[PDB]
Amino acid sequence: MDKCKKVYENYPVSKCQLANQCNYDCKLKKHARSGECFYDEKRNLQCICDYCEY
Repeated sequence: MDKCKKVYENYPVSKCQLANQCNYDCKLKKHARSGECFYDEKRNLQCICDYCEY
């Protein structure tokens, strides 16, 4: 379900504990439109940036 949603590579995932932090870093640093932390198929938390949805 790709191309809109990209993984923030090398993101320190402790920061997913901070409210809105992945969102914030995705917008300001990756110049994406939003971001949220999700678990991947290896059951690891990831910050995922979204360059389409706000």
